[PDB]
Amino acid sequence: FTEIKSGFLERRSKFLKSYSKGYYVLTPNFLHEFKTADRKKDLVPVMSLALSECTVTEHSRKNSTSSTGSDAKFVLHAKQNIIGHNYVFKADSYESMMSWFDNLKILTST
Amino acid sequence: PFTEIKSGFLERRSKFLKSYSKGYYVLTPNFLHEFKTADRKKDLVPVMSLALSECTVTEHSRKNSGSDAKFVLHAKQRGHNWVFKADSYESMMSWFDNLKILTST
Amino acid sequence: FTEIKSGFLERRSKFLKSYSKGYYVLTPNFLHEFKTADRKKDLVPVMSLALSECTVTEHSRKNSTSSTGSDAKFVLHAKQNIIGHNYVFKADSYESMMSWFDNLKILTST
Amino acid sequence: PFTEIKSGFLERRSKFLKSYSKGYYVLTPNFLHEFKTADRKKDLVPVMSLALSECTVTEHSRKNSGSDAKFVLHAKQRGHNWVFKADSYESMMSWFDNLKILTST
Repeated sequence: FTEIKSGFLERRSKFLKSYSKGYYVLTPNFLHEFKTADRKKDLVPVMSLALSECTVTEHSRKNSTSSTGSDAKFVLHAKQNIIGHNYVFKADSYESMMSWFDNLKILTST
Repeated sequence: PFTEIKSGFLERRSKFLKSYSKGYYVLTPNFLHEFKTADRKKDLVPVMSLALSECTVTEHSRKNSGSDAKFVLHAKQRGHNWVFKADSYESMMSWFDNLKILTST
Repeated sequence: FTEIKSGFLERRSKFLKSYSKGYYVLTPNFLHEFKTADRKKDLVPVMSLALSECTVTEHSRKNSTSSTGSDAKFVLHAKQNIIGHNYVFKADSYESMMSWFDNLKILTST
Repeated sequence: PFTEIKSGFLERRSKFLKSYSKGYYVLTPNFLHEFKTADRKKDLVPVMSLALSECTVTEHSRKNSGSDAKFVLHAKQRGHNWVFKADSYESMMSWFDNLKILTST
């Protein structure tokens, strides 16, 4: 819109060992977080992460094991000071995770 | 924001504070972003991101013939009207026209 | 994609007094014509009309009368030399026509 | 094409004719367009419009340390590989990177 990908992801809290869910939109420039999927009424990102200073490092394998989504996670790494502290995201499936990861890898590659 | 369509300094008016503040604006197909500085390598988090899908540009200054370099950006969710001021009528018209074609829907 | 509008339009031949149908995509910059609606395999416009040198002039009223689509036409005018010779387009309905026209009017306005 | 992301002169190689030809390229979110000239007011019909949705940028020159300012644009519908040459490695890398982020899907 122009968007590369959009959908729900859960993001892990380092300290709280829990996840929070948001609706994410990946553009050529940013990973934006929104509270909802209503693109007509929910238009202010709660957060926008600039891809220029991120990298995606690891991701689950289809066979990765242990509770939910053990095969559906990826790590987004910061290269500049949101502090490089890593964000762990969890998608709904391996296939969905790989779609996010494959796009992020090219957008953040060198 | 390297799918940038246009960028440059603009002043934006605050209604309540009765003052202008200059920011560095970047227009993409999705947003008009405000950043504090023009350093696209170190200043990466927008101060503000205005979704183009619910903005329209309505009026602008008539050229002199006081600043004639202003335009209004209107919001729907709702009745909001930001006033911007560019360096010249010419620069204002570039912003206005570029915003217009990204906000026709 | 980024697109403002897309859909089927019929375009009139001045000399032949007949219409030909295409799939059109309106962007902030162009009115593109494609042979089909398959955005995955049909990717070369047969024609791209630059909006910078077009204007939309008249359009049908909901009550415009006489054979098909008498309430669904609009005229796209050229301001520079595709020669200003006018193109007449016909949409599927008044409502659809107005969507095309309203967008074109702002994109080509002064 | 005023939602232009990038524009500039590039040389494109013809495989059959064994020659380069310089054109003025305009990158939008949808296409890489070739125009004969840089006159955006009088030269309005693209010579060629390459749909980004089915292109990828694959390889590029390594910096010198012969031109080191080339990159390959690959097509799917299918196996097509256009070679482009920019004025410098630096200019080539700007094209390459801007194309890359519009062609990740």
